[PDB]
Amino acid sequence: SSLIVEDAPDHVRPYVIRHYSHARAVTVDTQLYRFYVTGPSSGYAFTLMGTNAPHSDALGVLPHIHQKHYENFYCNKGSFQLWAQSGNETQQTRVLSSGDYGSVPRNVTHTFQIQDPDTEMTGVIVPGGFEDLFYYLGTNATDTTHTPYIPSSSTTGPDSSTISTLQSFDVYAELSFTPRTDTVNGTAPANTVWHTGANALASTAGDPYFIANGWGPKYLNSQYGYQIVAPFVTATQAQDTNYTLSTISMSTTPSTVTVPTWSFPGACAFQVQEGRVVVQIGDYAATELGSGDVAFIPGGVEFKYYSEAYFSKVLFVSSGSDGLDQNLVNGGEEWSSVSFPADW
Amino acid sequence: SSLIVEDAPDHVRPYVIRHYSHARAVTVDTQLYRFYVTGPSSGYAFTLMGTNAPHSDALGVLPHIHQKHYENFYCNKGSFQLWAQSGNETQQTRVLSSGDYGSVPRNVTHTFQIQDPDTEMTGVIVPGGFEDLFYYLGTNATDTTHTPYIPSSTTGPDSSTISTLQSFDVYAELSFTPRTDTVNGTAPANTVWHTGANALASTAGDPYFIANGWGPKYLNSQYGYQIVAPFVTATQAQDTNYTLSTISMSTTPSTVTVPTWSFPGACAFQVQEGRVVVQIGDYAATELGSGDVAFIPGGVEFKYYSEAYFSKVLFVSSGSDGLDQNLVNGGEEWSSVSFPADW
Ligand SMILES: *[C@@H]1O[C@H](CO)[C@@H](O[C@@H]2O[C@H](CO)[C@@H](O[C@@H]3O[C@H](CO[C@H]4O[C@H](CO)[C@@H](O)[C@H](O[C@H]5O[C@H](CO)[C@@H](O)[C@H](O)[C@@H]5O)[C@@H]4O)[C@@H](O)[C@H](O)[C@@H]3O)[C@H](O)[C@H]2NC(C)=O)[C@H](O)[C@H]1NC(C)=O
Ligand SMILES: *[C@@H]1O[C@H](CO)[C@@H](O[C@@H]2O[C@H](CO)[C@@H](O[C@@H]3O[C@H](CO[C@H]4O[C@H](CO)[C@@H](O)[C@H](O)[C@@H]4O)[C@@H](O)[C@H](O)[C@@H]3O)[C@H](O)[C@H]2NC(C)=O)[C@H](O)[C@H]1NC(C)=O
Ligand SMILES: O=c1c(O)c(-c2ccc(O)cc2)oc2cc(O)cc(O)c12
Ligand SMILES: O=c1c(O)c(-c2ccc(O)cc2)oc2cc(O)cc(O)c12
Ligand SMILES: *[C@@H]1O[C@H](CO)[C@@H](O)[C@H](O)[C@H]1NC(C)=O
Ligand SMILES: *[C@@H]1O[C@H](CO)[C@@H](O)[C@H](O)[C@H]1NC(C)=O
Ligand SMILES: *[C@@H]1O[C@H](CO)[C@@H](O)[C@H](O)[C@H]1NC(C)=O
Ligand SMILES: *[C@@H]1O[C@H](CO)[C@@H](O)[C@H](O)[C@H]1NC(C)=O
Ligand SMILES: *[C@@H]1O[C@H](CO)[C@@H](O)[C@H](O)[C@H]1NC(C)=O
Ligand SMILES: *[C@@H]1O[C@H](CO)[C@@H](O)[C@H](O)[C@H]1NC(C)=O
Ligand SMILES: *[C@@H]1O[C@H](CO)[C@@H](O)[C@H](O)[C@H]1NC(C)=O
Ligand SMILES: [Cu+2]
Ligand SMILES: [Cu+2]
Repeated sequence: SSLIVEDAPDHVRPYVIRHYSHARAVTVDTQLYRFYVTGPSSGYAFTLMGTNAPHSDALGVLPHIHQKHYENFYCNKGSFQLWAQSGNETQQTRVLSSGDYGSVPRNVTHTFQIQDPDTEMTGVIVPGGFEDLFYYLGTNATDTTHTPYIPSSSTTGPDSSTISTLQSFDVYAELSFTPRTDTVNGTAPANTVWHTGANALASTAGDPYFIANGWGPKYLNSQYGYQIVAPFVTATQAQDTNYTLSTISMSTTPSTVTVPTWSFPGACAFQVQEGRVVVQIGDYAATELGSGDVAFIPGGVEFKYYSEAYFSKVLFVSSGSDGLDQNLVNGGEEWSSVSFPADW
Repeated sequence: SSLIVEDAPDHVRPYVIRHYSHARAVTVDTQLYRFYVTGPSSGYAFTLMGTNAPHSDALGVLPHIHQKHYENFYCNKGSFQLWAQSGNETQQTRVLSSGDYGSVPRNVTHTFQIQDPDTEMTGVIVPGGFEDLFYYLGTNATDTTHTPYIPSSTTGPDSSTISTLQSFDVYAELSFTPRTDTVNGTAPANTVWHTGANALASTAGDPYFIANGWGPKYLNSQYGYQIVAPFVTATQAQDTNYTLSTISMSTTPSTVTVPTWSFPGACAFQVQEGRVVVQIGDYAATELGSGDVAFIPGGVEFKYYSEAYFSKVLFVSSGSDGLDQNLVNGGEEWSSVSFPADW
C-alpha cells in the first residue's frame, strides 16, 4: 500500500520505483532487464523498462520486427548502436550516447549492439504487456545487491531457430536483414545528421527516426516556472497507438507560482534523467526522485510535480493524445535552447 | 548555519552546493562558469568548476599552457572536443561525451570546442585559486532562474589579450594548430577511444584520456561495494600532490557500520549519478543528487553512503592517500563497472 515499491504492482495504482530496484529482473546472457512499468501495472498502456549491459562485440539481438508494438530506445548512459529499416526505405543506423533517442514504429526491422561498459537503455514500448517476451526468454535474477548488471562472441538472445518461433510474443524474425557496417562518427549512411545539426521527427507514422540529445524541436512553457518539452513521439507518429513521449526539462517553481494539479484521462510516467523531482500523487507523500527513478500515475488520479533541483530533465510517457507534454507544448511557444531564460 | 550554501564560502568549512547554484557565476561569451570549489573555499587546495555551454563552431578558448596548474576535464553531459600536446609528442584529441575524462598536466598545450547543445564540463584544477582568471575574463551573471547557461569568433580573449594573462598562469600558444583529422571522436588513428581499455599515462607530463568505463578499476568490499576508477594518481600528480577518480557505490548493508573518515587534505566530490548521503563534521546528513558537490575540509570527520542502489561520484583529494587511494589500497583489481550480485 506504500507509494514506493520494489517490483511494479500487479494492478493499476500510483507508485514510485527507484532506479535498479528488483523490478522482476531477468537476464538474457549479459543483459539485465528491469520492468519499472509493465502491462498489468499500467493497465496495458505502456511498458517502461531498463536494460543494463556491458560492451559486446556481437549484436544484442537478432534483427526482428513487431507488428503490434511501437518500440522506443532511449540511452540513459553509455552507448549502443541501433539499426532500423522500414519497407523499401534506406537502412539507417546511429550510435546513441547519453540522452539520445531512437523511434522504432511497428513493422520496422531493427537490432542493437551495446558499445560502452556502463550502458543503460530505457525502452518504452506501446502498448504495454510486451515484457512477457523477456520473462519468457530471460532467466530470473535475484540480484541481491541490486548491481546494475551481473559482472563478467555470438549474438545475444535467441538463436535464429528460436527467434523465428516467437510470433505469439509479437516478435518476427528478419534473418535477411544485414546491419550496415559503414558507420562513421556514429551514423550511416553518411548523408544524415547526428550530433551535427537539428533532427526532425518523422513526417508520418511507420518510419524510424532518431533524435540526438538537445537537437530535436523544443517548446518553452512559462506557465508554472519554465519547462522545456522536447517531443519524441506526437500524434503524428503514434496514430492509433495513442500516446506521446518526450523529455521535459524544468526550472524550480517560483514562490509566487502555485504548483499546478494535473489529472489526465490516460496513465503517464516519467523517469528522471538529471536532477531531483518531487512528485505528490493522490494522498501519498510528496516524494523526491533522483536519477533513473520512475513515477507512475494512473489516469484519473490527481498529481503535482516540481523540480527541487535548479534544472531537472525527465523522460516522460503518456497514454492518450493530450497528456502532460502535449498540454505544456500547446500552452507554450517554439523554443531554440535546451536552457530556459535567465529571468522570470 | 546550513551545510547548504548558494556560493562557495569565503573560508574553509564543510559545505554542500547544489548543482547550478549561483556559485559566483560569470559568463565568457556563451559559456557560463560556476565555481563550486574555489581557492578561498578549499584553502587553495583545488578549484572545481562547472562550465555549461551551447554548441559552437569555433574553439572555446585559444590554445594555451599552464606552467603551475594541472587541469582535469570531465564531461558531465553533452560533448566537447579536447586537444592536447606535450613537448614534441604527437598532438592528441578526443571528443568527450558523458562520463569521459581528459588529463592536462603542466606544460601541456590545450584547447576545447563545445559540440552538443546541452554540454557541461567539470574542471578540476590543482592548486586552487585558478578561478581569479575567470573573474577577470568573465562578466558577472545574476542568472536569477539558475538556468544552466543563458539561451564565429573563438570564444574568450582574442590573440592580443590571451597573451597578457601570464600572471594567472596562462601562456598563449597561438602557433598551435588543433588537428583536423578527427574520426570517430579521436585522432591520430590507432588511439583507443570508447573501443578498448585506456591506461593512465605512465610518464609524468603527458596528456591522457579515459573513456567512461574503460580505465582501470578497483573493487573495495570493506564497507559495502565501492568501485574506484582512478584518473590521477601520484604517478601523474607528482608534487601537485592530489588524487582524482570516480567512486561507484552499492548501498551499505544493514550489517555493516558506515565508516567514519578523516584525511589531512581537503577533499570533494560531485555526484554524477544516484543519491549519496553525506554527513560532515557537526552538520546534519544531507542527501546529494545529480551535479551536487560536497566539500570536506582536511582533518574533518565525515561519513557517506549511497541511498540509491548504485551511485557514481567524481572525487578529488588533496594529498597522496585520501579516500580513493585508501579504497584502492584496501581493494582488488576489478574488471567491471558493476559490483557483485551477492554480498
Ligand atoms: C567525422 O567527424 C569529424 C569531426 O569530429 C570530421 O572532421 C572534420 O573534417 C572536416 C573535413 O576534413 C574538417 O574541415 C576542414 O578543415 C580543413 C583544415 O582546417 C584547418 O586548416 C585551415 C587552413 O590552414 C584553417 O583555416 C582551419 O581553421 C579554421 O577552423 C578552425 C577550427 O579548428 C578555427 O579554429 C579557425 O579559426 C578557422 O575557421 C583549420 O586549422 C580546412 O582546410 C577545410 O576547408 C575544412 O573546413 C574539420 O576540421 C574536421 N574537424 C575535426 C575536429 O577534425 C570528419 O570529416 C567526419 N567524418 C565524416 C566522414 O563525416
Ligand atoms: C569508425 O567507427 C565505426 C564503428 O562505428 C567503424 O566501423 C566498423 O568498420 C569495420 C571495418 O571496416 C567493420 O568491420 C568490418 O565489417 C565488414 C563487413 O562485415 C559485415 O559483412 C560481413 C561479410 O558479408 C559479415 O561477415 C559480417 O558479420 C558483417 O555483417 C567485414 O567484412 C570486415 O571483415 C570487418 O569486420 C565494422 O562492421 C564497422 N562497424 C560498424 C558498426 O559499422 C569504423 O571503421 C571507424 N572508422 C575508422 C576510420 O576508424
Ligand atoms: O524483441 C526484442 C526487443 O524489441 C528488444 C529490446 C527493445 C528495446 C530495448 O530497450 C531493449 C530491448 O530486445 C530483445 C532481446 C531478445 O533477446 C529477444 C527479443 O525478441 C528482443
Ligand atoms: O586557461 C583556461 C582554461 O584552462 C580553461 C578551462 C579549463 C577547464 C575547464 O573545465 C573549463 C575551462 O578555459 C579558459 C577559457 C578562457 O576564455 C581563457 C583561458 O585562459 C582558459
Ligand atoms: C504490419 O505488417 C503486417 C504484416 O504485413 C500487417 O498485417 C499490419 O497491418 C502492419 N501493421 C502496421 C501498423 O503497419
Ligand atoms: C515497396 O517496393 C515494392 C517493390 O519491390 C512494392 O511491391 C511495394 O508496394 C512498395 N511499397 C510501397 C509503400 O509502395
Ligand atoms: C531462476 O534463476 C536461476 C539462476 O538465477 C536458475 O538456476 C533457475 O533455473 C531459474 N528458474 C527457477 C525455476 O528457479
Ligand atoms: C487514447 O487514450 C486515451 C487515454 O488513455 C483514451 O481516453 C482514449 O480512448 C484513447 N483513444 C482511442 C481512440 O483509443
Ligand atoms: C614547465 O615549463 C617551464 C618553462 O619551460 C619550466 O621552467 C618548468 O619547469 C616546467 N614545469 C614542469 C612541471 O614541467
Ligand atoms: C563581480 O563579482 C565579483 C566577485 O567575483 C565582485 O567583486 C565584483 O564587484 C563584480 N563585478 C562587478 C562589475 O560588479
Ligand atoms: C600533500 O598534501 C597533504 C594533505 O593536504 C599534506 O599533508 C602534505 O604536506 C602534502 N605532501 C607533500 C609532499 O607536500
Ligand atoms: Cu524489438
Ligand atoms: Cu587551460
